[PDB]
Amino acid sequence: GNREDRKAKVIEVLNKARAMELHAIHQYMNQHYSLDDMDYGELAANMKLIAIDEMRHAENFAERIKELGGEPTTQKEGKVVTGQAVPVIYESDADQEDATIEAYSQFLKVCKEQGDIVTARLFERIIEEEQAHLTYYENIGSHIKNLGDTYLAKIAGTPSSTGTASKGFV
Amino acid sequence: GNREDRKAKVIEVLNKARAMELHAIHQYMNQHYSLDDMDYGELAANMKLIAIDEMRHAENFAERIKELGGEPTTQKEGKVVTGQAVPVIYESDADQEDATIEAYSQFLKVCKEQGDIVTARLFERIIEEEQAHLTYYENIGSHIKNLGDTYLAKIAGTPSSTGTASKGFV
Amino acid sequence: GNREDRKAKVIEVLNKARAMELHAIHQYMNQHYSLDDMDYGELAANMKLIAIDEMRHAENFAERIKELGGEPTTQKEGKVVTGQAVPVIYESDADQEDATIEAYSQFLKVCKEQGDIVTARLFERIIEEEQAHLTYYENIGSHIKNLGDTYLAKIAGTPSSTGTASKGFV
Amino acid sequence: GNREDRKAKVIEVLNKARAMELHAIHQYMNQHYSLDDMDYGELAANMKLIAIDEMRHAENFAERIKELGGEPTTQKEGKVVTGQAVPVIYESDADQEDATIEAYSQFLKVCKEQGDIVTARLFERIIEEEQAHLTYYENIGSHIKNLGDTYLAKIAGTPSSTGTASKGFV
Amino acid sequence: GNREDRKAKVIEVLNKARAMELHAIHQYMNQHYSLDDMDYGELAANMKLIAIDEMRHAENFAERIKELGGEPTTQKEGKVVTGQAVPVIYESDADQEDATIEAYSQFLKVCKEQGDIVTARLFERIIEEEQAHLTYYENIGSHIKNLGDTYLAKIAGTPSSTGTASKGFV
Amino acid sequence: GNREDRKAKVIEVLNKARAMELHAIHQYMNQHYSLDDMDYGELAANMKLIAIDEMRHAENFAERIKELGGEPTTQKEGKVVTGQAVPVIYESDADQEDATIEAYSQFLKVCKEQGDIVTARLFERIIEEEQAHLTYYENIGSHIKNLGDTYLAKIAGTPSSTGTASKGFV
Ligand code: FEC
Ligand code: FEC
Ligand code: FEC
Ligand SMILES: [Fe+3]
Ligand SMILES: [Fe+3]
Ligand SMILES: [Fe+3]
Ligand SMILES: [Fe+3]
Ligand SMILES: [Fe+3]
Ligand SMILES: [Fe+3]
Repeated sequence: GNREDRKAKVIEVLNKARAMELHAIHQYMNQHYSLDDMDYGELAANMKLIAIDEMRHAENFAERIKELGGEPTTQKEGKVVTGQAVPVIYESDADQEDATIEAYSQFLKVCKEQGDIVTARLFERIIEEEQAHLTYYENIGSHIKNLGDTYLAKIAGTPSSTGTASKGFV
Repeated sequence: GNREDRKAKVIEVLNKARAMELHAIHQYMNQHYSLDDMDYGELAANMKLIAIDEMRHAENFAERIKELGGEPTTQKEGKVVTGQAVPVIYESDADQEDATIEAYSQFLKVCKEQGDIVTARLFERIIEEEQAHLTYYENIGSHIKNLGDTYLAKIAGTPSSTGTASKGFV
Repeated sequence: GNREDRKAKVIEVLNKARAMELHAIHQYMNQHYSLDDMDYGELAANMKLIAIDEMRHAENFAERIKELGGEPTTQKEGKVVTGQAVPVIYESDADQEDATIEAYSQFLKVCKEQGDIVTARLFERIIEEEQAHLTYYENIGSHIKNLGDTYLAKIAGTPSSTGTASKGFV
Repeated sequence: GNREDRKAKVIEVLNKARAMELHAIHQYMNQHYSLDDMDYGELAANMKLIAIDEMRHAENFAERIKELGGEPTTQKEGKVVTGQAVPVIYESDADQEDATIEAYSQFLKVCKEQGDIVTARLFERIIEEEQAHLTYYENIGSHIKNLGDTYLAKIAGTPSSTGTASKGFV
Repeated sequence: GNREDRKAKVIEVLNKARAMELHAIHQYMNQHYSLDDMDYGELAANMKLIAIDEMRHAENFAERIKELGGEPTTQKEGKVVTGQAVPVIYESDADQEDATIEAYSQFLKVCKEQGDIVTARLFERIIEEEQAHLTYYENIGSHIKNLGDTYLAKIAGTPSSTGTASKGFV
Repeated sequence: GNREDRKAKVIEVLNKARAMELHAIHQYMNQHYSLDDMDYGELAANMKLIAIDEMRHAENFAERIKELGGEPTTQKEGKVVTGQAVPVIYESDADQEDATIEAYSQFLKVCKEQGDIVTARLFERIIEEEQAHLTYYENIGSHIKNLGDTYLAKIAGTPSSTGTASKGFV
């Protein structure tokens, strides 16, 4: 394809990935609100920190799309599942991070095929972070399934802070 | 009304307010990508910083909804408009902050009528921030209208940094 | 109503609120002695710390009553229940904080109707603290119900210190 | 008496003393509110600091009672006198601290007779503090009676702070 | 009412409140010149410091009026009374702070009825400061009435400094 | 004239000057509110700092009048002009500072003629500050008239802080 076709194909998968990140942000923050509500502080905090990673992803995809002359999507991909119990949160999140790694690997190939090394490197870096999220999710789901209440007793009442408050406008 | 009644009614205006915040996060960040693309750094920076204020809003609303036994919504209210020109960006955002304020004040009244001092207090606080945001967009909107390209020449190539990067999981 | 009228009516709800705080100080400290006796240190510590918040409440109420020309009551409202078991302690206290909040909100309305913005403000502030207290007791109540003895095993033998001792006269 | 009878007799006088302390706390704080209201800062502050000493007493008696297998009273002993003038505050407080020392000395003897050295040492220590309160009260009542207005002119407008605010829950 | 309507009505009570603050600045400073002339330093100092609080009030009101599209008034409400004797100074100022509070509370109600949460919040804040001022003047008024010249003898020749001088242009 | 006549003539021009300063304070603060509203921060800030200089003047005149046995006026001299545009603010302020220097020089002569060296030195010092204000005003009015929008583009969005907040009573 010519210069314009190669950017358009790339912009396509970038918006595809962006949509997945927009879903993850809403999905992982939804669970954080429950975890926090359940007073599982350490779980609540790390869930929020992973959501903020996905925020950075959505932000990085957007910027790349702009460099390519495209418009970054505002629609999330899929529906958000609410009211999940602690066990189901980690099983579903693990499944999602695995699916996302899978999808992103396929987008990375499209980038290579359109001869776009900068976008490909973006996907490589963000895939490595996705892997770290997947490991985390798998570990927690394991301790929950294999140890139940004894494990959660240690999480009960733990601190949920994610640090100093977000530098905002006001 | 009864207990469950009062709570339900307040959860409802909180979810409306929250849906409004979800929209503003996406609307504002879309403009930030544009402003960052045009290389108006300081404009891009402040836009992003107000979006992060709106994210905190959404969060505070979701936390109060959880306290009332409700489910925090995940759907934004309204459509995000893309491709806006710089002057339209500040004319639309002023209108939105003003509409939001008008709305929140209506929600606030419902909280007083439903006997919920804690939620009304949250609305009062967030409305003053919204006022800080409205003042900001009117001012910029104002400089662009009176000074046009002379003002922009001053913003062109300014730093776009919002400070240290996102404290996340990785 | 007239001046003396408005003041009298507000002094009245303040003395009711204050009597409610006197009860809670005694009720909560009684449970603290129990919790400290069973050697659930962290539970005993936080219980005592909330009682001290209730003491500050009583104080603030008495100071406002004095400002209005009234006499701060010295009688608690209701009877202190002793011998409660750990789960009853957190089920009863949640109910009390919730009832208190319901009450204070009623008192607040009287202050607005009597044109007393300063007293209404004091009620607003103390109601948010009461909400912090209600959230606390529901959480603990929640951990005990879901996790039972596994949770307690984690609290057994923890420090009971509330920090430095009482700054006093001697 | 046997082991149980000796603890019960001790618990009796301990609850007796506790009831006196619960009265003193309400009585001395009542006067503090007046002193503060009268803008006699140094008098107001020291009255509050002595009330907090009595709080510690009520707390120490309670803990000892628990160690003995008893239930710490929640009822104060006697009625609280309100609206006393500056002179009458110090004359009555002196009389009360003297009566309390007298009573406590008699409880101490009961402790010795029940062969309870730990409770006896508690009373000895708390009696020494009561003496310090009595001296203070006597001194102020003396300066008031012997010097009146000139003495109080120096107290007018003095600071009433008792230090940094009480470590609480919120 | 409509937009322009709600704003106009609030601008009106703000300009009344502001005119009241302009009066108090002049009234209070006039007394400060007197008190400074009689060499009651501490009295002169605090009077000036409350006037500066009233200046901040006028400022905050003018800033909110500007936010509503209005013009901040420049005329004080009422006449400044000169030559007052020390006791009249504190009897009149107590009455004024009390009248002001009564007024502001009325203005506040108008803001609620006009749906203006930000202006009502400003009134709420300034009314608590006015209460701090009212408490001050009653206390001093009180010391002068109970203690007369003995109190003044204590103030005579005290420092009149309000701290570092006015950060200005030169 | 005799001792009393010389103080009275001096007090006359001192109240005359004081009245001018009371006008300047209201006039310069009025413009500050507009400049701030226009988001011309550096202009807004310096206008406020010059108003505070005029406050010090009004304060110094008052104190001198008191030393002379007089009563310091509470009436401003003239009417305040509102709603001026940026250009007209600086042209009028320049004219006012020039007129004030002119008037004050004439009052200074009256002081010399009444043989009052202390009041004369006051006028000399305050005249030197007036000169600094006049220079400032002239410079800004020059840049506005000669360079317009390009100059103001640099002022747009600048900080308006005048430093740490005014040491007040509360
Ligand atoms: C809460 C919450 C939501 C709502 C989720 C929900 O469903 O409730 C929420 C929603 C979003 C959404 C959409 C986006 C995506 C924007 C877009 O691309 O359209 C989105 C995007 C971002 N957020 Fe976000 N958020 N958010 C925080 C909280 C929330 N945020 C906190 C706190 C921080 C503070 C981070 C820090 O200071 O380090 C924070 C930071 C960011 C950054 C900045 C990252 C960086 O510069 O490195 C970006 C970009
Ligand atoms: C105010 C007020 C009242 C109500 C009196 C009234 O009649 O208005 C008031 C009432 C009580 C009453 C009952 C008790 C007795 C509890 C019981 O044994 O049932 C009672 C008991 C305690 N108070 Fe209390 N209070 N109180 C403070 C203020 C007030 N307090 C402030 C402030 C501090 C802060 C002290 C500090 O941080 O150093 C503080 C601390 C304590 C401690 C902690 C001592 C320690 O650990 O060394 C105990 C125990
Ligand atoms: C705002 C505002 C107004 C209302 C104007 C308007 O028209 O809106 C306003 C009005 C007045 C008026 C009359 C006077 C004259 C009093 C008289 O002589 O009757 C008047 C007088 C004074 N002000 Fe004033 N003000 N004002 C501030 C703000 C405002 N002030 C801020 C802020 C500071 C803080 C200064 C600092 O901390 O360094 C401050 C300080 C002073 C000092 C203290 C100077 C010194 O001790 O060196 C004097 C005297
Ligand atoms: Fe991820
Ligand atoms: Fe906003
Ligand atoms: Fe509470
Ligand atoms: Fe004592
Ligand atoms: Fe005041
Ligand atoms: Fe000047």
